Amino acid sequence: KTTSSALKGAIQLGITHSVGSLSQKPERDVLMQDFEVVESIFFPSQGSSSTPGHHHGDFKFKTYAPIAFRYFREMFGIRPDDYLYSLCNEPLIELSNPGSLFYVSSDDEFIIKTVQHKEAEFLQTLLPGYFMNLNQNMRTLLPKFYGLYCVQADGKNIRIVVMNNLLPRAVPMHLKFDLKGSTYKRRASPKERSKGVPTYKDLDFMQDMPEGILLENDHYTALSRTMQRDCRVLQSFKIMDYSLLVGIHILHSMGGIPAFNSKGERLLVFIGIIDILQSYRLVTVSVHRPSFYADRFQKFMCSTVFRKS
Amino acid sequence: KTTSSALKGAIQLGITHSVGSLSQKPERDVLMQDFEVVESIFFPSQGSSSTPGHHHGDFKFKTYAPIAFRYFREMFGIRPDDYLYSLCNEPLIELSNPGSLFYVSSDDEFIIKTVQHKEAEFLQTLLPGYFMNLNQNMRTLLPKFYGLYCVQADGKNIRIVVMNNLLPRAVPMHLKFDLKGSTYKRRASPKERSKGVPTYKDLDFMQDMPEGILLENDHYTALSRTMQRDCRVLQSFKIMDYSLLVGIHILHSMGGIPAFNSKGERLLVFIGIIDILQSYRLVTVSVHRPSFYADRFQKFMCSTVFRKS
Repeated sequence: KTTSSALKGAIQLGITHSVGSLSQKPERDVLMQDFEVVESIFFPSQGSSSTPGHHHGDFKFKTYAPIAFRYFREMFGIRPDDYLYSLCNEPLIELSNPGSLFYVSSDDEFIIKTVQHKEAEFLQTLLPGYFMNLNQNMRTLLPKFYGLYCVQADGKNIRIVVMNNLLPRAVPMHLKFDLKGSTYKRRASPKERSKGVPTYKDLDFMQDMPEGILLENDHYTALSRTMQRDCRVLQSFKIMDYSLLVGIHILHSMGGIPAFNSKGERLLVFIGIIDILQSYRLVTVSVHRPSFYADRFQKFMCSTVFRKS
Repeated sequence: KTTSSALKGAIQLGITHSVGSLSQKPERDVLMQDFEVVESIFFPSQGSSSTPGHHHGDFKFKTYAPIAFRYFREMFGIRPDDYLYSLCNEPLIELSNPGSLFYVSSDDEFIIKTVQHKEAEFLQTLLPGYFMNLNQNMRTLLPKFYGLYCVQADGKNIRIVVMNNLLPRAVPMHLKFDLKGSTYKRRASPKERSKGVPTYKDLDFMQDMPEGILLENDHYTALSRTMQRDCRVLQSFKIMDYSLLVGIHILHSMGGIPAFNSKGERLLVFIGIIDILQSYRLVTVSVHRPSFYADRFQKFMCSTVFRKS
């Protein structure tokens, strides 16, 4: 009945039906064909035989690449009931991150961004490439996409993507940093510093934390190799301007990453590459630019931000 | 110096260089881009700096989707040195199977068929779909493709594919059957019956072996499920007229399949779907035909050819 909560409900309604029915059909493998599908389903306010009930205001629900996401979800270990529950059965909490409404699952596991038709279309083209990545680099840092959907509310189209909340309220985040390996204007806006645990940027990290984050020689090795891979993918996709988001938690489930500190403390660190849906279509930056971006990015992360012994 | 052995040597020469150099570069994951690549390398008779020596007669060697095959090979567990050895370092033995020269590795592990430009191009389009299959149905029955290459000898183009010899001399094949789930002219040609262990066809199996091959209830289950998958893929590819090739060995490494016999004997059975590169381009059979083919094929195999208890 609120302007936006109007939508929260289509979302909750829609995903419940969509995935609802999928779980009844039997599981098969995913074919190429599957990435290019869009299934649609009409929710009338009076309700139908399939799509019954309401009080939110007449909508159509579009689901993209259902089987692919089913499969991605599995690969990510997100059992359907948990998906459905966390998302459909527990009030969606809105958020104001600086057009583009963001949301969280009541349980903080799932961020839900809206996206512009461009990004959405783009991501649809990422799918197969994404599949090849998941099945080769099981520890990939990329976003975890659990679903892509669209809501037709009266006139226009709201496109949402559903994904992982890299740092959920559950573990208390002592530090948050957001990195690109560039420097310009790469400082926390005064507004942002006037916040609890703020998200700092590259220069901030470089003054505030010159010792950099130290790393057990094994762990280092891994991370390094994974980013080198993720960066290769990202690049191949003519993608840039994405950041390594890093969550440092000091200790003054244990599935983060063990690092020692600038001083001598123990820390459990959480990271993920984020903001990945911005690509330039060849079919204005130079050909070699993304490689440049990923090189710089990778080299930065593994030579400053993270180091060994 | 023979008309064909002329080629055996380009093949042996070529693969040695191609894959030779690949093993020196470091291994990375495979991107979509990788399926659509063709690397070429010129072998002059006098020899170059790269491509030295000869006595076979001036050729160009084309390698398709190098990284993809490297990766497929790995997935199939075919260590490069073994690949190179079995194929490049041990005389290629020709064969006359009923245009289209076939070959075997001296060690019987690798069949090497020539193929028409069509099939070759077609297969290049199968690649990504094939990748998705390997990474989801690890026990797939399909051909195992280890490589696709072309030789330019004087005027024209010889395209070879390199793949697995489903039944290598190593295990003695007491029976060979070749099945489609159709019936017409699906009898062994008199010529073929006048052979050692002949390859019989559908009707042959149905008279000669009405009890059908019996199967430990677990094993049955698997096979069944795998074919149901393979058939789904095959179909999605608008592919038909492929046969389940089945090798029965009675016992009057043990990595075949355990089955009991028409009477009461123990057998170790070897199978594979074969002849897969024949597809009809939509971009004259009906849309629904391949589904029909795969349905019939699957149902046949699992209701006659193979059964439980």
